Amino acid sequence: AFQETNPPAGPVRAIAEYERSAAVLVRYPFGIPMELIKELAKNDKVITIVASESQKNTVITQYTQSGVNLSNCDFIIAKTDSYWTRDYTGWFAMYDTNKVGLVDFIYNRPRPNDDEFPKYEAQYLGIEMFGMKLKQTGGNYMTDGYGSAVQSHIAYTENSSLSQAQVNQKMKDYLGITHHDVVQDPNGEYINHVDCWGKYLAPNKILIRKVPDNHPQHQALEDMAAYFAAQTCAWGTKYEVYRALATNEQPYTNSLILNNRVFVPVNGPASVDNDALNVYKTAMPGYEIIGVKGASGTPWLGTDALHCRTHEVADKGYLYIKHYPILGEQAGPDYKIEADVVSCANATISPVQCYYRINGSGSFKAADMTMESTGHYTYSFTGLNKNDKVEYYISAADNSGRKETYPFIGEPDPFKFTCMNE
Ligand SMILES: NC(=O)CC[C@H](N)C(=O)O
Ligand SMILES: [Cl-]
Ligand code: NA
Repeated sequence: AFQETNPPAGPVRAIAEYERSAAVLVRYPFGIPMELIKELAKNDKVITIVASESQKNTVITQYTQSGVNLSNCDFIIAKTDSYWTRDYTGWFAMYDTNKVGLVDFIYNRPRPNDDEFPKYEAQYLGIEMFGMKLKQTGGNYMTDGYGSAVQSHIAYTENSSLSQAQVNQKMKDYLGITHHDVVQDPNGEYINHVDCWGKYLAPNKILIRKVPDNHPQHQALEDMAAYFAAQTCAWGTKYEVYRALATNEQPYTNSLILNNRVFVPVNGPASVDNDALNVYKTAMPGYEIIGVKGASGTPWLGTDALHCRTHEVADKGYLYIKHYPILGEQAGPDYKIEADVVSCANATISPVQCYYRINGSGSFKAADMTMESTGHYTYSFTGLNKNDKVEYYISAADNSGRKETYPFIGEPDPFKFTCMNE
């Protein structure tokens, strides 16, 4: 039976895919090209699931043949049914102020070895695991990191003995989801996973598939894009909605955000791939976008591509910056920013800075933020005149060697506001 547990001690907050990742999880026998594993292992830790010591040795030889950086490769020995690590591996959440935990669930497939796998993931990472008794799949889940999550309708229809209030309450208790947005899938295919048509790229940005006017799903996808563009996001502005045109069922929304890199599956034509990559680059300033060709033996599909066959792994020692930015026209008369910073590594934080620029003058300048109370840092912009333009971002570091900015990418994409008070 599924191992349901109590939920984590609160407050709880699900970690978004665009927050720091300490690794990426993949599985052998493989469903991804070796070129992707090589690109991943250049800068990130790759954890490969294998069934035995013998399969570990087989994978090390294949990685060596392909020129993969073995110093960034680790293994978990566990039986698995499939390579869809997106769908059956555990979900990450912060809880109890400064801890990172794993959330297990009932995988919505008759794949009992995949379903059992999250306990091995939590044991490898040395983190606690909580069992949320819902039939779920990670491909059908995404969070903004501020309490919202989007899922297709199967989150309710595959949990039909529970009311929507009961399903919503489990997402609140185990993942800190205060808005569980369960929508009718707009894609007209069997899988009903959000990652085949939608992807948060930041707390204020969402990518939505677009198809030609006469495609049968055209209006459902336009309605979905208009729904996000019409509502407020976690940063108080309306969502920025970006569109990836699939002229022929290319899975352009099925990308992986891993730290400052974005891996986008491409399967042509080349000009249409370039257009899709340039949407990601436009939406995500400062990120490095990589178009990834599929493996010939396990190609990318419209309903199953790169995001489906990977899962980011959160940092157990995450240096977490919580910030609601000051954006756009600001009435004033005060312009005060606040950021909460917590070290899940239990390391002393020093320094916490605001990097800023006024009216585009010179370079960004750092100012130390004031620690008002443990983990709560503030900064007031002084001497600002009407119509002054401010660019800023947050930086923090701790004694474990971690360094983080808010927004994630830092200086390439600062927050901006205009002073309106005289
Ligand atoms: N995430 C996926 O692409 C899963 C595909 C797989 N064939 C399934 O339906 O389970
Ligand atoms: Cl049921
Ligand atoms: Na499970």
